Amino acid sequence: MKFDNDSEKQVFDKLKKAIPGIIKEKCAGYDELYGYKLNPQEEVDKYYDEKIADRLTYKLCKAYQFEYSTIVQNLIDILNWRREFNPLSCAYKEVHNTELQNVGILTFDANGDANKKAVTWNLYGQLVKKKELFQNVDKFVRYRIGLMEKGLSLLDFTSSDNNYMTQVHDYKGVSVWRMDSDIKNCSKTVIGIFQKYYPELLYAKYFVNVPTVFGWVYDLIKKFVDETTRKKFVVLTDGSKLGQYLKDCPYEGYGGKDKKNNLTKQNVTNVHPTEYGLYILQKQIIED
Ligand code: HEM
Repeated sequence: MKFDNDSEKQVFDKLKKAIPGIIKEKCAGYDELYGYKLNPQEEVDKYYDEKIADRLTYKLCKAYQFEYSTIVQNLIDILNWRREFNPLSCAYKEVHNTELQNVGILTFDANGDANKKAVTWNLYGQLVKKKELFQNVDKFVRYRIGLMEKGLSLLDFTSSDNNYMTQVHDYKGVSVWRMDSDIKNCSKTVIGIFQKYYPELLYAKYFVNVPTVFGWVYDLIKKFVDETTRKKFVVLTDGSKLGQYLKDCPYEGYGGKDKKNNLTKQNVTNVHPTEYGLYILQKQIIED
């Protein structure tokens, strides 16, 4: 991990040591981040990887430009949200509307390009049929955070080639007339969460099978994300070009190199929470 000048490595050194008190006085002792433990009760012999805890707080300094007092304030807002909301539970415990699970695909390519080995896919174009999934906003957002968290169970935060995620939206089928404020409302809601609570986890996001009559949509949505993640956005009118960016995505649809199996056959279904993730979840269900 690289510091531009000592003073940045000094806010890392300070933050790393402030974490116990921070977590304890203001987060209420919850220290599950992205399925890993970051709070050194000496079971911690067992479930505390230091280099993972350290890369994740690096990740949070980078996100907030090594401005100390901003880092801690958002580290609080993240950890509290992880308690009040339950992101781990959205992925591994809750039941989600069935037509929704079918449009969330999760794939991993052990030999893929850096930070394009873990990908999640939303087949949102399939859901212009069904604009009732969007009236109950909260249950959607719980579905999607569930896919977000399952994606990160596939990352290796210690690595340099697999500590970020890639995401594809397939909008094949959207009609430019059916763009009602229900959809606007789910988008903006999820977006706020990704922005406020999942920073420094996206590498690239591809939006494929999008006609050019949709420019006004793309312009309006983008005003809800920061320049940092906006620079990672790519819009593809022709979905078969996707293999030019994801080397091992399915040949069918996505022009990729895997001609054996399509996207459905590429899915991952064994999802299996992280070690600490499981602890947090089962210990939660004795104090009901
Ligand atoms: C009409 C059907 C659509 C639905 C249901 C939909 C749904 C969503 C949702 C739920 C999100 C936020 C998080 C995501 O799920 O990962 C999102 C984000 C976004 N959408 Fe769409 N969308 C639609 C159409 C479009 C179109 C036509 C465009 C034009 C390019 C577009 C561009 C974007 C962009 C740039 C974001 C921000 C993603 C990010 O910040 O991570 N969407 N959309």
